[PDB]
Amino acid sequence: AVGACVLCNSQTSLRCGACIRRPFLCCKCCYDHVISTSHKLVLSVNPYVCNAPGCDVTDVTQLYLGGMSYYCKSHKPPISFPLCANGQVFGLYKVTDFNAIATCDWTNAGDYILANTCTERLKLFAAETLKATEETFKLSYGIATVREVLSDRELHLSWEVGKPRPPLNRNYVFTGYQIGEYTFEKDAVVYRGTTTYKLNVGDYFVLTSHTVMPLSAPTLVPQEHYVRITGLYPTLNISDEFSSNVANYQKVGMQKYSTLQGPPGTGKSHFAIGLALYYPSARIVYTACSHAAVDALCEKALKYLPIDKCSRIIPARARVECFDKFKVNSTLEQYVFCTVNALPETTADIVVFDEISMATNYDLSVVNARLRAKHYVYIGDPAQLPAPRTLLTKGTLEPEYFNSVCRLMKTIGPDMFLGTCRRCPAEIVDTVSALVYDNKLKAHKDKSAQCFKMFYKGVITHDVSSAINRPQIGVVREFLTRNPAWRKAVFISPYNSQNAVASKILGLPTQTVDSSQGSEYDYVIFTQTTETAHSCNVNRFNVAITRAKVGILCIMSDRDLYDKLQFTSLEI
Ligand SMILES: CS(=O)(=O)NCCc1ccccc1
Ligand SMILES: [Zn+2]
Ligand SMILES: [Zn+2]
Ligand SMILES: [Zn+2]
Repeated sequence: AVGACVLCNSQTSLRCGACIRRPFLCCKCCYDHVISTSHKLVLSVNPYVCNAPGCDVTDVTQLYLGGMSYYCKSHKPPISFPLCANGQVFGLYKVTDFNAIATCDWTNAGDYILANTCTERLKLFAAETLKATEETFKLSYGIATVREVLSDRELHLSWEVGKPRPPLNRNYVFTGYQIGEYTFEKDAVVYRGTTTYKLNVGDYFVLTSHTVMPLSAPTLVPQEHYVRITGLYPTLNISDEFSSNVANYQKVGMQKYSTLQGPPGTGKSHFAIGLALYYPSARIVYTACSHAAVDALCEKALKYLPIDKCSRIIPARARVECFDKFKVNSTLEQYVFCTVNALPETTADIVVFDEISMATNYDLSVVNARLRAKHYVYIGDPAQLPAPRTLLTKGTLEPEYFNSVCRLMKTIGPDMFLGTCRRCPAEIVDTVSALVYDNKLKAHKDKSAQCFKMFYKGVITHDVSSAINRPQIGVVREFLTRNPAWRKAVFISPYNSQNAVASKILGLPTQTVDSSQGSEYDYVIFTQTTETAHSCNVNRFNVAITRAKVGILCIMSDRDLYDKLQFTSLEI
């Protein structure tokens, strides 16, 4: 019951028993909380409650110190002191934003805005509260019990009456019951056991409810600027491949942390792995939130870094398959490739955090907690997709509120900008350069003359809330017969249910915009499906069209984004 004040540090006995995290609040700060919020339960060694038998007054504003104990106005002795007076709550050693964070339900963008404009101590209170709220919300969904098993990859589900049914995307990972984790895709649902098992009738699935550990470390260790490359030892024999990155590699060494904004295809992986070659004796930990992101950095390491000095860290509760050409779970290899969730307690000369738009402030804190490093490098792009906010239903989360790194990148700019797209036909580079990159992104490739747009609103049907547009798929089917080179195309849409239908009708491989991020394909076919804020999100749109190396066909619903595409228009 003795801790530091989660605003001003001042030690106290006082936590808030109304906050769902139970933060330590100093007397001066615990007052400003309880007199401005529905939050009236103060905890100490024992709860500030009325000690009078049978009395249920718990509100600190209605309570007095009666010698040693606490009483309401109905029970206090003559010589009694109000617990709340003179801007303070009585305690040992004797904030608007804190109040908003403490009380918000996290369904409003403004909640996320505040949690990124506040002080650093509040960003950690914010991130813990939010994750706690996210996890305790999970308990409010209905159970899914197997009616009938059709095949090895399809089944029929019976749902609990009285409680809502959650959306069946890959995002929402269920646990079967302890028969391992399972995901679904929509009267025929596709079932994918992360662990293989001849699915039983009667068996049930419930959502992975994980306990929110406290945070300790800041999102961002305080900045240090050095006059000289600190704690790292450079070569004077650096492969010409990486000669472009050398001045930025020296910036990495002359600062505590650094931020790299690389638009799609500008050589982020190449910069990350090139940093190892420039500082060849430096121990580097390569981390990102997703397995795919860490598996990209592993592929790029395989090509340039000695395979004997590389480990892929795999958590024993292994969900999806990942990189297999490194030594698995050797914490002490010079090069360690690990998702945030799975990072060991260790130290490093450099930490590289990739796909930083996908990072939460919680993730930015856990990294600073598990890795003590001389230098932190934050790589990604705030013009790309953030981590989904399952509670956020009102307002759009701007890039400058994704996390502390994106906030820095969007205010003071990034330390380093990769300014040349080497992946995309110039039509795509010119479009996204203007849309999200303030015309700073340059094309290396020529116009492909294989980038097409078609304005076709079609007809929008919903599988619950996931959108489908059969006519936009039909137009794609017509196009494919006349453009057989596109038969190898990846189909991409903002909606699982659209992808589900496009899979059956077109037979192309299928990807949501959000799962496409980090990947590249020669040809892409994008159907926008709807004109919602989801499908018109400039960040989603940027990722969608920058997956293509050669060609893209965009069937558009939105005039604005359609007109902005510097592509050749088609007809029909
Ligand atoms: C109240 S809490 O449990 O959410 N933790 C407050 C966040 C914080 C932790 C340690 C140091 C600085 C800030
Ligand atoms: Zn509170
Ligand atoms: Zn305080
Ligand atoms: Zn009482």
